[PDB]
Parts: sequence; C-alpha cells; structure tokens
Amino acid sequence: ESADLRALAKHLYDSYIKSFPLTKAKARAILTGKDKSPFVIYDMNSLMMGEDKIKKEVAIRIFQGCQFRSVEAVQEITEYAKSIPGFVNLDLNDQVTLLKYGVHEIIYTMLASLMNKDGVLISEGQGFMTREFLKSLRKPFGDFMEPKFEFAVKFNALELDDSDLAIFIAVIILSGDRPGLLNVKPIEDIQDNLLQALELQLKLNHPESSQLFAKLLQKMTDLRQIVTEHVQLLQVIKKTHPLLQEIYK
Amino acid sequence: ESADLRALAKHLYDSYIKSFPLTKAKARAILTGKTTDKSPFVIYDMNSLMMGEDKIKEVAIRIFQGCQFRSVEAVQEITEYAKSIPGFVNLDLNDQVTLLKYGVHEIIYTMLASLMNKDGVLISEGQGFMTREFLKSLRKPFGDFMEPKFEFAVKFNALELDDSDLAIFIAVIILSGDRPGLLNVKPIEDIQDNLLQALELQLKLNHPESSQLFAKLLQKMTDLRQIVTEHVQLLQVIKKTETDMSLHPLLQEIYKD
Repeated sequence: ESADLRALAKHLYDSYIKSFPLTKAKARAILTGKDKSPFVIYDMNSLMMGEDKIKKEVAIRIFQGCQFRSVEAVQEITEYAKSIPGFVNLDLNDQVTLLKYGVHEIIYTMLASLMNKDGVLISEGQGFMTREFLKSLRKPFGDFMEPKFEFAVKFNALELDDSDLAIFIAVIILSGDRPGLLNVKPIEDIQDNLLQALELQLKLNHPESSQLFAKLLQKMTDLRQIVTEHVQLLQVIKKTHPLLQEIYK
Repeated sequence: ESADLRALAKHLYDSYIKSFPLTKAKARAILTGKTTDKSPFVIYDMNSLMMGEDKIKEVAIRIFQGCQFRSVEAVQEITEYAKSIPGFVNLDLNDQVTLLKYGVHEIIYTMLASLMNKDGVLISEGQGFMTREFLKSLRKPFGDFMEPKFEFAVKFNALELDDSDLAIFIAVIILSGDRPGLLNVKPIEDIQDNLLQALELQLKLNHPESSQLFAKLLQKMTDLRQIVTEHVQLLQVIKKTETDMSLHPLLQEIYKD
C-alpha cells in the first residue's frame, strides 16, 4: 500500500531528524548560506585561532578528531537504526553485525551533506575546514579526506534531501550480505520494504529525475570502495592515553 | 513522560547484553544448576587448581594477574557500554576519560557480584568456579584481596536485581557529576538525572513489591566506593612486597587518582 510505504518514509525521516543534530538542509544553509558564518580554517594560523576561539602535532590531532567525530556518529546512527521497523526484532548478533559493517558507509554518506567542493563543515557547523588545508597536511594525512571529497561532489549532484537520505541510510544498514549474519531472511525482507519506500519516495520527491533510484543504488559501490580505501589508509597510520585509545579501538 | 524513560531503559539493556558476554542471567543459570552442559569445574585447592588449568611461579601471583587481565578486559567492555549511554560520547573527551577512570572499578565490582555466591566466584567466562575459601587461603597479602568483594556481593545480591536493572544502575555510576577533575559537571548531571529517573521507573515496574529498592540500591554505591578504596590500598601493598609483579598500564593509569 503506497500508504504503508508513505508511513515508513515519514517515520524514518522523523527518526533521522531526532537522531542527527546537523542535517543536510541545515548544513546546506550554512554552506550557501542563510545564520552566523562558520569559522573558516584555511591554514595553520586559522586553526590555532579557531581552536582558541572554538572547540602535539597538528596533522595527528585533526585525524584524531575525525575519529572522535566518527565515534559520535556511530551512536547517532546506532540510535537511528533502532527506530527502523523490524531492526530491534532481529537477532542481537545480527544487529551488531549490521551496524559494525554499515556505519562507515553511512558516516561518509552523511558527511557529503557537510561537504562542498572546497571544504567541509566541522564542530556541528561552527567551523568550515578547507579542502585545500586538509590536502596540505603532511603524509599520510594529506590524502584521508580527498576520496570523501570526490565522492561527495558526485553524490551531492543527486541533490538528495534529508527525507531521501533517511531511507537510503536505512537500506544500507539492512544489507543481507554483511559477513557473519545468522539470519539473512528477515534482513532482506525489511530491506525490500525499505527499497520500495525509497523508490516511491524519490518518484514523488524528484519526479523529473529519471532513474534517480538506480543512480543512488549505484553510489553504494562508490561508498564501499571509499570505506575499503580508508581501512587501508588506517593500517598505514598504524605505522605512524591507554583508555582514550580504548574508546576509539 | 515515563514512555521516554522506558525507551532509554530498553536501549541500555540491549547495549548491555551486546557489551557484556557473561550476563547475570547466564551466571545464575551456571551457579544454580540449571545445567548439564553449563557446569563449572571447581577449584577449591592447589590440586584442583592444577586440574583446572587442564580443562579451562607462585599461585597467589598467578591468580592475581589473571584477575587483573580479566579486569583489563572488563575495562574494555564497560568502555564499550559507556559509549552507548545517550549523551556520553558527546561530552568533553577529557571528562569522558575521567568518568571511566573513576567509574570502572565500581562497575567491575557491581558486575562481579553477578558471578558470586557466598561459596565462590565464577571464572573464565563461567567455565570454572573458584571457591571463596581457597581465595581466602592464599598467602598474605593476597588472601584477603577478594573477601570484601564477596561480602559486598552477598549483600548486593540480596537485592535480586536482574540484568535490565543493572544496565541502568551501571549507567548511573558512570555518569557521576561529583567525580574529581571534571570540566563540565552540568551536562553530566543532566544525563544522570535522566538515568536516575529511568532507574526509578525500571525498579518500580520490574519490582512492584520491592519497597524503596531504589534508595537501597543507591545506598549500595557507598559500599562500592569503599571496596574500591580498600582495593587501591591493598594494591599499593602488593606492588611493594612483589617488585616482580607487573600491573597493566591501563590499571596503573586508572589507580593514579
């Protein structure tokens, strides 16, 4: 019943809005942008001044922060997943499994919302870090962001919005291919529903955008590549406080 | 609204099950004999201790190290759980470190009671059971190292809490505003306020008969603190008597105060 679907969509959206503080509309507005400009971090002095005004070696602290941020996001995402109908009824191991392998894909999805071709919003919108400043950092820290920027420019050309992204995100989480899943069938049963809901959503929200659905699903490919590429970079950083380390694992 | 507090209770219980492999429900099933496949090997003496190693350098020292490596793991499990507490992850990163630093031993001894009866304590993910008397036998200063924990457990287990209750209790312990050296007390207190309210409701619904369970549970926090202090004291003794015993940096970091 397109109406069963319409309800799923709305619910996921409302859950999305509750779960994630900085949304795409909000991010867009600040980028474009509607109120107070964000503090702009375009080099080392700006960074130093930024930090004195707002919330060791520089390159490392920025790479670590990106971690604190990804940990935050894991919890937001994890809370969002629990709003997805069916999710909490799956085998607990499988919920853990679904999150474990899906979070990074969703982090980069959502981080596109905060990126344009020149920088990326940070500190929940208070700062803006330039692409060129991040690219400047000494190796291997000059490269970590750059594949996210190239994905984000492509992904943002879809001009998806928050209501679309809410459903896409849920589709990701419910991937029945994740390794180690105990009971794939309810996962795919839900995803299949999420897919119908996303498909109908994009037909109604972008009636002019031919095969947007398919195009968005094709981007999943780009996302996995990015994540795979990042764990690869990460092992290399493993070649560069006990308790704080435990937090980021 | 109560409804929110219930949502939060369920979320925490769920994380707790995910974060902690040996729940109280599993430990009691092993302890009470709801088992044919779940039965533990019992160590009540040196001889039995040796047989135990078979199917699971002085003894006392060994037993103590194992206890510290298990504690180091538990630090990890609790840290994992901690990240699940709504708001925790958002707090200043230094405060997050502080709350864990001062919370983890309290939590450790809370969750240990789960694994204890008056006779002894489960070990090795519950495949073994080390009697209280054996642990008491050990050469000084180790002989007394567990005893205060047993005494607390015997008393705390008298509350008959289950995993869904401890999940919230533990949360409350972590999000303590009073902890020393905290940068932003307010955002911590607000979270604890919630958790306390979640806890109160949870005990009311789960234990409708149990009058003032909430207060009695909160009072227990007092004996927890004291266990931790005595333990810290005993550790300073052991580090001095045994110059050849190594204490994990994590734990050494935590004991710094």
